[PDB]
Amino acid sequence: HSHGLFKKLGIPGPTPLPFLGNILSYHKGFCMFDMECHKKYGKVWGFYDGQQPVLAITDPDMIKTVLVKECYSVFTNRRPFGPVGFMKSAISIAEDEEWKRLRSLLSPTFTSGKLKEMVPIIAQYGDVLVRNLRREAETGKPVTLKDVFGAYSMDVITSTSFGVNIDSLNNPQDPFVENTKKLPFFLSITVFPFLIPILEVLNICVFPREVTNFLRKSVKRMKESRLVDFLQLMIDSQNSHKALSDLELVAQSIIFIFAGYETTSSVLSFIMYELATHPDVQQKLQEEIDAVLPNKAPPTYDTVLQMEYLDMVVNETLRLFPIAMRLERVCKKDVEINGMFIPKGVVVMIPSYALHRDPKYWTEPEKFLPERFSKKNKDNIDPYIYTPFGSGPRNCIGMRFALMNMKLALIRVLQNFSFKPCKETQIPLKLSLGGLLQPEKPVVLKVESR
Ligand code: HEM
Ligand SMILES: CC(C)(C)OC(=O)N[C@H](CS[C@H](Cc1ccccc1)C(=O)NCCc1cccnc1)Cc1ccccc1
Ligand SMILES: NC(=O)CC[C@H](N)C(=O)O
Repeated sequence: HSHGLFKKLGIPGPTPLPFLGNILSYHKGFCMFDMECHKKYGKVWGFYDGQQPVLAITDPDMIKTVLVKECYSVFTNRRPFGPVGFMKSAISIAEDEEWKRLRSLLSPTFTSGKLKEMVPIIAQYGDVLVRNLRREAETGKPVTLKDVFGAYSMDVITSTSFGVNIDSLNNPQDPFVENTKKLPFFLSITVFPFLIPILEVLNICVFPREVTNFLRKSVKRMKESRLVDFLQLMIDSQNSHKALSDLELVAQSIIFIFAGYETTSSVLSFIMYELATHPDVQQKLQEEIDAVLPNKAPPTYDTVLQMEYLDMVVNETLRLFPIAMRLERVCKKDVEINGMFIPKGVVVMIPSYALHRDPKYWTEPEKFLPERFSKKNKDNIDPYIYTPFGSGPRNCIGMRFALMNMKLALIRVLQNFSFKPCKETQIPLKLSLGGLLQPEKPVVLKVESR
C-alpha cells in the first residue's frame, strides 16, 4: 500500500482510504479541494489519486525549479492517461525525447510571424460571429454564449488547421461539422489505472474511433490535393529531427482541435459573463476598442496588441477561470528541489486555480478587478503564481494564438453589441462540479445592438 510515502517524508496531507486514496474528497471538485488543502497545509502537501502519490507545491522558486530549471532532466512529462491509441503521438501526450522532437517540429507553426499571417482569415469569421449575433440580437431572446461562441471557435479551427471554411451554426451539416462534433469514466481510471493497458490492448480510444478514422482519411484527403494554415505549416515542415509522419500530423490536428475548440469558446463565455455582470468594465473596453479602431474599423494584429485594457480584461478573467486548473509533471527520478526530497514516480502538481485565488498573493481575489493587470500594478505579479498557460519549455504552445483569436472575437462583438444580465443568468456563476472548468448553467445574457 503506497499510502505511507508522504507520511515517511514528513510531508503533511489528508489520510488516504485503502484503494481510493483521497478521491472521495473530489466531490466538491478539484478546485475546492485544492483550496482547502492549501489553507489547511501551507506551502506543500501530498495526496493519493488511488495509489498514485501526488505532491502539491506552492513555493514560487520551487515551482520555477519544476516547470523551468529541471524540466528536461526530471519533470519532463505529464501524468500518463489512457487509453490513447494513435493519439500517444500527440504532442501534449508524448514523452521524453519523442516529445522534444514534436515540440521542435511544431514550434515555428506558432511563431509571432506566422500568427500575423493568420489574422485576415480569423477576421472574415469575426463578421460571421456578428451577423450570427445580430440575428439573435434583433430577436429579443436571451443567448446561450457557449453556442454562438463555440460556433465561432470552430470556424477559426477548420480554416487555421485545414483551410476549410464553413458557417457552422447555420450553414449545414457539412461533411466536416459532424465528425468534429464528437469534439464518469475518467475518474474510474484512477482507482484502476492498471486497466489502461487492458483497454490499450482492446484498441478502444478516448478519441472516438470513427472521428479519427474520418480525420485520418479527411487529412489524407487534403494532402494529395494540394500536391496558409496549421496543416500547411506542418506539411511544409516535412520537406536534425526526423520529419513529421502522416498519422502524426492527424493526431496533432486532433490535438489542435481539442485544444482550441472548447478553450476559446469557454474563456470567451467567461469574459462575457464578467463583462455583462460588470457593465462599467464593458464600457471602458468599448471606449478603448473605439479610440483604437474608430468608425467600427476592423481589428488588426498590431492594433490588437495595442489594446491594453482588453489585455487586462483577458488576463484577469483567466486569473479567476484558469481552465487547466492544475499543472502536473511526473517526477522521473529521485530528486531534491529547494530543500525537499521528491522521490521517483511522484506526480508533482501546481494548483493553478488555488494559487490564482490565494488571498496571500491577491487582494479581494474573488472580485473581478482588471486593474491588477495595469502597467502600474502588473509588475508585482509572480509569473510562477499566475500561470494560466503554464511556464517553461512545456507551457501552452498555442498561447499567442489563443489570445489573438479571443481578442479578435471580443473586439468585433463589442463593436456592435452591449451585453446585459438576464433573469436566467446565473448570478453568481458556479463552476461545473465535475472535471472541467465550465459553468454549471450555461451563460445566458441579453444582447443589444449599438
Ligand atoms: C484560452 C486558451 C488556452 C489556455 C488558457 C491554455 C492553457 C494551457 C495550459 C495551462 C497548458 C499546460 C501548460 C503546462 O503544462 O505548463 C496548455 C498546454 C497546451 N496547449 Fe494550451 N491553452 C489554450 C489554448 C490552446 C490552443 C488554442 C492551442 C492550439 C494549438 C493549444 C495548444 C496546446 C498544447 C499543444 C499544449 C501542450 C503543449 C506541450 O505539451 O508541449 N492550447 N495550454
Ligand atoms: C483525463 C485527464 C484529465 C487525467 O487527462 C487530460 O485530459 N489532460 C490532457 C490529455 S487529453 C486533451 C485532449 C482531449 C481528448 C479527449 C477528451 C478531452 C480532451 C489534451 O491533450 N489537450 C491538450 C490541448 C489543450 C487543452 C487545453 C488547453 N490547451 C491545450 C493533457 C493537458 C492537460 C491540461 C492542459 C493541457 C494538456
Ligand atoms: N540534447 C539533449 O537533450 C541530451 C544530450 C545527450 N548527449 C543525449 O543524447 O541524451
